[PDB]
Amino acid sequence: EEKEILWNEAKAFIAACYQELGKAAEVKDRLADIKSEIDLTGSYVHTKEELEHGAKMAWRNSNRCIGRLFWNSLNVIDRRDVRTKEEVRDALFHHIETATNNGKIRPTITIFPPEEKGEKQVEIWNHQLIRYAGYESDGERIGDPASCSLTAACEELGWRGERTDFDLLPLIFRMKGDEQPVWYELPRSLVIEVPITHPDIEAFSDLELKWYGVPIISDMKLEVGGIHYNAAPFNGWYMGTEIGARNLADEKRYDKLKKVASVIGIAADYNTDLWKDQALVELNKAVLHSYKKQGVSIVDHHTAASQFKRFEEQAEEAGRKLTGDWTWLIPPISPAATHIFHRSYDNSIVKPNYFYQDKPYE
Amino acid sequence: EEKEILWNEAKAFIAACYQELGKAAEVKDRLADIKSEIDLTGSYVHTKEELEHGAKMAWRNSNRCIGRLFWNSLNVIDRRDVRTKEEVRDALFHHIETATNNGKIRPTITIFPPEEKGEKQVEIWNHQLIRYAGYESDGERIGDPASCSLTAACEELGWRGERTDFDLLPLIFRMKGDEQPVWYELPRSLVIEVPITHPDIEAFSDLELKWYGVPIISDMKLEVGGIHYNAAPFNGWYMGTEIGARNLADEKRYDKLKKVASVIGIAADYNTDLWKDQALVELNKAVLHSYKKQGVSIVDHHTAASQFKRFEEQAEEAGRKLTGDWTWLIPPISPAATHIFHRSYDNSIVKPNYFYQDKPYE
Ligand code: HEM
Ligand code: HEM
Ligand SMILES: N=C(Nc1cccc(COC[C@@H]2C[C@H](OCc3cccc(NC(=N)c4cccs4)c3)CN2)c1)c1cccs1
Ligand SMILES: N=C(Nc1cccc(COC[C@@H]2C[C@H](OCc3cccc(NC(=N)c4cccs4)c3)CN2)c1)c1cccs1
Ligand SMILES: C[C@H](O)[C@H](O)[C@H]1CNc2nc(N)[nH]c(=O)c2N1
Ligand SMILES: C[C@H](O)[C@H](O)[C@H]1CNc2nc(N)[nH]c(=O)c2N1
Ligand SMILES: [Cl-]
Ligand SMILES: [Cl-]
Repeated sequence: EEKEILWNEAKAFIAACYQELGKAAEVKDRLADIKSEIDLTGSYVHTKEELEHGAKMAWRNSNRCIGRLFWNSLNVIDRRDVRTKEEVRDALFHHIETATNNGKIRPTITIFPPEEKGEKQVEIWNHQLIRYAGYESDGERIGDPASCSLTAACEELGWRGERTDFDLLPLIFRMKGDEQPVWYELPRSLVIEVPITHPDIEAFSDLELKWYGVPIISDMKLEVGGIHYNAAPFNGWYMGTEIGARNLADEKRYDKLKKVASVIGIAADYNTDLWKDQALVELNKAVLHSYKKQGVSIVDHHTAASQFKRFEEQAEEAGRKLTGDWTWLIPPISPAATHIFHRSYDNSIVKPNYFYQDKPYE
Repeated sequence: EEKEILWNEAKAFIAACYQELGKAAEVKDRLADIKSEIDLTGSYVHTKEELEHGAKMAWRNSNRCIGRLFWNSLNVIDRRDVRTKEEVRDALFHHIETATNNGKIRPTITIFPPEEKGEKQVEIWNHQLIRYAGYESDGERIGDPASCSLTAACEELGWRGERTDFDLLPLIFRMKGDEQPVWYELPRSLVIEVPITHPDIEAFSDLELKWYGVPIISDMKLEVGGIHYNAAPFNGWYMGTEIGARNLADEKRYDKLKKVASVIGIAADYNTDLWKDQALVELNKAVLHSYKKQGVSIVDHHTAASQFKRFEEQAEEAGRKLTGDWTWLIPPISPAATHIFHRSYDNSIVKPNYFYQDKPYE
């Protein structure tokens, strides 16, 4: 079954991919080569063109992603050649620097060797390459609560955080053949961060909030024609609400709304005052203003939705079915002000795609 | 099949209902009576206790309703005795007055005779008993665009609106046996309306916005143990966002956000300014403030969600499965600030329940 699952996926992927690249005539021979290779080796190797286009199709099929208009401009870095942890580390450093691009963020994915027989060659522990640590002890909470378990795992391995609210977690990954992951401190010169200020409320800086410029998801498996790239970190730029309405606002994250209410000079006493809503809007305004002021790429939820509308129109024009997850596409600030809220989406899963996988710790 | 569908529903309803009312011992005899009656007459008649509890269970099972905590306090008016249009009209007038209760709104349902063989005894045309007319002609738009088709149907029948933006539609319904519905102008003394002002922005009154106090849904079918009450208008009080974030804000409704932006003194030029979001919050603040100031019942979305949490806890304690429609339960303003956004709901349909039915015009 396992080898048969592989061939079926390979057949479906190669037809669709070559069809899109105008290479339909080459499908027959390529499929022949692939079948022999699966018979001989138990797997097959993608061409660079297949791998690149596979990564792009996977983004295009990501139901939960509002940013999909730009799927075809994904920058694909092929690192299937990596064999050592120094090579992994340096490829990750390189991804951070080239994706960041001095603030003009380039959507990028770095693809490491795929799983062999469900056996990982490189097992990444970080949820994102750049992420803040989190600590909870004796009632005391510091940093990002969502990082508590990885943070504890890093410290078990000899790392120590400074216990500010914004400690950068080190990169941490394990190589096939090692019992323990290794970790490396992020060079601060690689990491752009944005202090959060407000366009007209001077006191807002008293909160001393910041966030990192580039979100680089490093814990998802990219699947392309039956090949499982468990290690394939990718980035885009942020939609403002991810930071203002969730990372900084959620009670189980940085939980800043009451503090926001205070500095913008409103009472946080009555539900009917909609103080949480007002705080959310001002904090979200501050986040967009701060990123733009620093020349770091970001998109507001209105502009992102307008772009997504164009993505929908583009799918229809190309004769491709559109899939989407309504519950994730709607922004968490004023969702009914976007077209998304007022229509429905087929949440069917199409491959290539990005998938969750179990974490290697806990 | 039709008669068999009826008996199966009746059996399931009577068991559950009597079980809830501690009347389990009486199920056997009641079921016997019902079966004879279905055999003799092709239907059966609910007792007042069944009818009342059925209407309450139906509210409790309404997946899309955030207000369900108070299901058991529904005030049920039994008007199965109605035979004339004067009786219908007067029952509807009475419902408006007793539900409104000088502003201390009482959740109420008035239940008219049920369908016989899919044949309606009373066919209500209004979507709500109190609702504003809408007009579109020669590019000119007046009133509520969502009322355009019923408004045109009323005017075909000799009604004429004044063409303000807030014309009250007349009650309009048809009796079994008549080819044409009748219509009656709402007595203005029955209708509470709330002018929309803002707690600290004096200029907000320049917009001259208002809304009616009591939403009375008059176009849904109540189904209880296989009996179809197509005409059974019900009301609660408003959640503020229904008015501030949708009725007054949607582009295809009153579309007031740009005008709101102007009176609150902000530019409506840049998506990144989140002017729509800020306008939404201030308009929603104004709506809550205005209702409270006038002593008309209303709930904000934070308080409603907290109540809904208690409803969830209550279902669990009672050993009842909870059903819900996540996409409707989340409020359209700051949904991620409520617990609802962060969990999921089983959207299974349980009866008794309220259902859509085709409109009798167009
Ligand atoms: C170019 C700018 C992009 C923007 C503004 C954007 C925006 C978003 C947002 C707001 C989410 C929801 C995340 C959350 O609520 O936590 C999301 C989800 C997602 N995006 Fe994008 N995205 C972009 C680029 C990309 C790229 C380059 C990829 C991969 C090649 C990608 C794949 C995904 C996936 C897989 C998810 C779902 C993650 C999950 O299920 O947990 N996106 N995107
Ligand atoms: C007591 C105060 C109540 C509040 C605050 C409340 C709140 C709400 C809200 C906000 C909605 C969504 C409506 C929309 O977006 O257009 C809703 C839907 C609904 N409510 Fe309630 N509700 C209340 C009482 C009731 C009562 C008394 C009933 C019937 C006995 C009821 C049955 C429903 C139904 C059937 C829907 C769904 C309508 C549809 O599918 O279109 N609710 N409720
Ligand atoms: N357990 C792990 N990670 C982990 C640890 C703690 C918490 C979480 C929560 O993650 C699950 C969901 C997944 C989701 O993650 C954040 C996310 C996902 C996708 C896009 C974006 N935002 C962007 N603008 C972009 C980023 C990249 C391109 S665009 C953010 C929220 N939350 C995961 C694993 C490590 C290794 C394997 S699994
Ligand atoms: N076509 C008809 N009506 C009609 C006409 C124009 C537009 C619409 C749109 O209606 C569909 C959905 C249905 C939904 O209606 C508004 C609504 C439904 C339920 C609760 C509330 N809000 C409340 N707080 C409460 C009211 C009562 C108790 S709590 C509001 C929105 N929109 C219907 C019909 C007339 C007769 C039979 S069908
Ligand atoms: C339970 C619910 O499905 C869950 O909280 C989802 C809702 N929609 C979301 N949408 C986005 N974009 N991001 C999220 O983390 C979530 N959380
Ligand atoms: C298409 C989408 O399902 C639709 O616009 C829904 C979304 N959720 C909603 N939720 C509520 N409460 N009311 C609505 O009218 C809608 N509209
Ligand atoms: Cl994030
Ligand atoms: Cl309404």
